[PDB]
Amino acid sequence: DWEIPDGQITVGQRIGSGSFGTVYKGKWHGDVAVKMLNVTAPTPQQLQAFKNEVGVLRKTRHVNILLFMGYSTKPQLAIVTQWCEGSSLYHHLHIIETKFEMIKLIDIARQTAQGMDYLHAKSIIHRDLKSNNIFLHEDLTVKIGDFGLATESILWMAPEVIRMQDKNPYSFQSDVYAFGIVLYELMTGQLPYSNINNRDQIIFMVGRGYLSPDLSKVRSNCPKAMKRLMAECLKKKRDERPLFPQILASIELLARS
Amino acid sequence: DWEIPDGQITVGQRIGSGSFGTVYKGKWHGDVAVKMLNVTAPTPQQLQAFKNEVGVLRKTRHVNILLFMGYSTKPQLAIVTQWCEGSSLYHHLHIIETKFEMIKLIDIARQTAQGMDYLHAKSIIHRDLKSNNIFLHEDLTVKIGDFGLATESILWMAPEVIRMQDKNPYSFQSDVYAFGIVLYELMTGQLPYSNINNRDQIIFMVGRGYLSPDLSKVRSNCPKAMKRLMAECLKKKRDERPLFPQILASIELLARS
Ligand SMILES: OCCn1cc(-c2ccc3c(c2)CC/C3=N\O)c(-c2ccncc2)n1
Ligand SMILES: OCCn1cc(-c2ccc3c(c2)CC/C3=N\O)c(-c2ccncc2)n1
Ligand SMILES: [Cl-]
Repeated sequence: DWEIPDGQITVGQRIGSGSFGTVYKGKWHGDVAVKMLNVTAPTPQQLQAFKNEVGVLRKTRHVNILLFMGYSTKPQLAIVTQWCEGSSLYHHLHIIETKFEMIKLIDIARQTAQGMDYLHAKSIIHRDLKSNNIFLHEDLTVKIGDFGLATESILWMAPEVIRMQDKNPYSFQSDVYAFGIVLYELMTGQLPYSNINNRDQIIFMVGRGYLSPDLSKVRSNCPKAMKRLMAECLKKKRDERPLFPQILASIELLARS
Repeated sequence: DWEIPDGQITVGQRIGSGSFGTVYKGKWHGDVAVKMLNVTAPTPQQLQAFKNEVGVLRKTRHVNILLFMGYSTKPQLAIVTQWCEGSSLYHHLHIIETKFEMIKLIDIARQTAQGMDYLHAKSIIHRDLKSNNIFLHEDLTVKIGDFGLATESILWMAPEVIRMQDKNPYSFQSDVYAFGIVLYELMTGQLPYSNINNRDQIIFMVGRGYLSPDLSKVRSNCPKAMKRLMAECLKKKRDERPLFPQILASIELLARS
């Protein structure tokens, strides 16, 4: 059992926000990230969202999934994980403009695919894969986190997820789409749709297939096979998109170069 | 459930000989380490050993503990952990004589201690802590492995363990003593009793109180507080040995210098 008795966890600095709560740097047998819900009266919807996340996290054990360490129910609801020093991929690529070399980029892509595979093989769909939830531990190791919207943001959401025509538009291919946006971030160093200033228009056009990411913006030393892989993972039609084994095989084969 | 379904684990080249099994490099959602029972049919004592080890590992979720990924029963009894890219601490210190700076040595000491502290707070006694079950990984991160003898190699063995003339000869302090030997290795670059070439005699003389590690052999840049800490962790009477929270407090303090 993974309940952590109160009084053990030391909450320090507020780092930011997560899915269903607030992120703090903490102390519990060392540094730990803590996502905590600042709420005196935890509504039953909240409990559920919490129960589910914990439930999913217990089922994960892999270097590329942010290591779940336990949970707390008092004084508030909390999830505890390993601390990753470094920052999110979003932070590296778009805030402090870190310039990685291509080999490092592909490695980030491989690792990111490595963990997504694990997740799916364990019949888990993330539903919220983006460069913010990918944490770059010691600037070497990839850690996918935030399994709040998980089940067993606009730019990374596939067209079918935007339309919400189906009952449940999420699938393994929806995460694949998201991951392809990550490859786009990796290889362009940029955010898609940067020449559009209007969120609504983006949402509407992606949903209708009018809009798609401009792959001509990749670095000149991005392998052709990697642009191809991007475009497979980015296909507007769900069933035309690769699954992670194929994606992995692809990147690993691309790697020798 | 952590039972890996038959087939998925691919075993590669043999790495060395672990505890109650053999260790191979592997593949199962990325590189992994595999410890497998290199036998055909298991004696029912070999079998509950495996059970127990899996029972301890599935209670470990911490960055300084080698990450359990799963177990298999078919083909054979096997344990899957994360693969660590570096090597054993042992290997660095006494084979390739890696020249770490003090800061890094102290860091390794803290991490190792951080891990040992995690265990003991969950009532786990390792019983085989040596620099060979300390795997470095991206050379910054420490991973304590091999829970073959874990419950709830003589150079790291406390004198009361050597004698086997008590209740439970093993204790938190038996572990603390073994950790003291690791500090020694960090601070000397070498094993204790290196000028003695007979295993039986060392057993006899540590058991009797005739032999103890020579602390004059430490670095000149080794802080007095580490030497002093080492000598408390190495005290023959176990009730005079600090526990890990104190050990941590000591190291974090002298690390602020
Ligand atoms: O990206 C915005 C800033 N930021 C958010 C987090 C974060 C996000 C989600 C979750 C946790 C931490 C912990 C548990 C969790 N979800 O369950 C982190 C972080 C993650 C790992 N180590 C250090 C910091 N940084
Ligand atoms: O020290 C002897 C050489 N050596 C032994 C192991 C090892 C030892 C025990 C166990 C595992 C691997 C996996 C399962 C286990 N115990 O349950 C390793 C190793 C560990 C992690 N990554 C790479 C290599 N090197
Ligand atoms: Cl790690």
